[PDB]
Amino acid sequence: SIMKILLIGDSGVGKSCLLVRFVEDKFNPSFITTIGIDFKIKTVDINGKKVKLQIWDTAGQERFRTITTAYYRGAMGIILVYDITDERTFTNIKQWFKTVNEHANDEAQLLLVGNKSDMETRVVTADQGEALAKELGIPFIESSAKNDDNVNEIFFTLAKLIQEKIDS
Amino acid sequence: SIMKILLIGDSGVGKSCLLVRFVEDKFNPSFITTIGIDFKIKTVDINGKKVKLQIWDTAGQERFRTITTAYYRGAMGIILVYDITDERTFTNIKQWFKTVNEHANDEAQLLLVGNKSDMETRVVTADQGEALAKELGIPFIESSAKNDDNVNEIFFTLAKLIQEKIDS
Ligand SMILES: Nc1nc2c(ncn2[C@@H]2O[C@H](COP(=O)(O)OP(=O)(O)NP(=O)(O)O)[C@@H](O)[C@H]2O)c(=O)[nH]1
Ligand SMILES: Nc1nc2c(ncn2[C@@H]2O[C@H](COP(=O)(O)OP(=O)(O)NP(=O)(O)O)[C@@H](O)[C@H]2O)c(=O)[nH]1
Ligand SMILES: [Mg+2]
Ligand SMILES: [Mg+2]
Repeated sequence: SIMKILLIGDSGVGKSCLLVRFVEDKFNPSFITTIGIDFKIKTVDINGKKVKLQIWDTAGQERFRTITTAYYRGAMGIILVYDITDERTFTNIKQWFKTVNEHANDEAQLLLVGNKSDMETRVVTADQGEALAKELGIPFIESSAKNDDNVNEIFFTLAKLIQEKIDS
Repeated sequence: SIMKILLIGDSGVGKSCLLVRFVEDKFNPSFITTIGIDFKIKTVDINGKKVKLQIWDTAGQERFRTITTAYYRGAMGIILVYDITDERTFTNIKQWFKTVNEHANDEAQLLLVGNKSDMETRVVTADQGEALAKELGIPFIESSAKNDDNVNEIFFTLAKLIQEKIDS
């Protein structure tokens, strides 16, 4: 069938790069901010089952974040992304979390992603992210759209979680 | 949200220069006295919460101090500034304080600023300002619009205090 998935998080954390790296195996070194929202798709196989993922890449910019909250309701999966080199984007996850609860479904599967694990300039530790994840009650994973680490895992695991949910 | 902020204090203490240095990162070495009042704005980000600051730069000259007192009521933040190289401007803070209590709101957040910390001709010590601050019951900070020291801090901290007041 089809799974609607959203990527949310501060502007600059790498939502678009994780998406491009996953769907087109490329990486843009430049910063090309997302206006309002973007939409892509890819077919994944969940234990034999071929599932279509409709990925909604949202704008992190504050002004374009009203267009987004409207897409929350109806999403089967929501990926909250922060930048491990930017402490502010991590602290902001809590606010993103609240926004999600006010607009998402009940059965929506969340996932926290600490992106840019390839950077020596990291300021947010893996343990910090795991701790935030345990406190929010959602799964956690670190990634790097640049070196392509755990990028596919992000989407495959979220799909599997949603699918497991579909069986109940 | 909208935070209305006022800068008051004797003519010549540096109210306009702290404002210009904050909003346009410049510094006028010349003395261009303010006639009655002036008004500027800048968007500040208090903990991931972008707020608009409407800065009202008042005239220090005695003849205009009537056009100003009218703007007191309704201000959320009030910055009382004195010149550390001019003892008279510091002693006058007490009178400025009284004027504020007669015209400001109850929830108005005050802040005492000793400006021109870059001058070797200082005559008012930091301890003296701290003492006046403790006696008046308001926060204190020293700045230099010229060398750009604690200039942003003045406005960021006042906004944070007002916001903390808000989330209540
Ligand atoms: N080193 C490194 N840089 C990355 C990584 N992912 C993204 N970036 C860089 O970080 C910047 C922002 O990435 P981008 O994907 O555009 O961020 P966004 O979250 O989609 N921004 P917006 O919400 O404005 O649309 C870009 O210059 C990009 O190349 C990563 O894993 N490692
Ligand atoms: N050395 C030094 N001079 C400063 C500083 N701030 C302001 N000045 C100088 O003090 C003089 C008057 O500053 P100004 O900002 O106009 O003072 P004001 O409080 O706004 N005066 P008025 O109430 O009449 O409008 C100018 O010559 C200016 O360059 C500072 O931090 N350091
Ligand atoms: Mg983007
Ligand atoms: Mg002035």
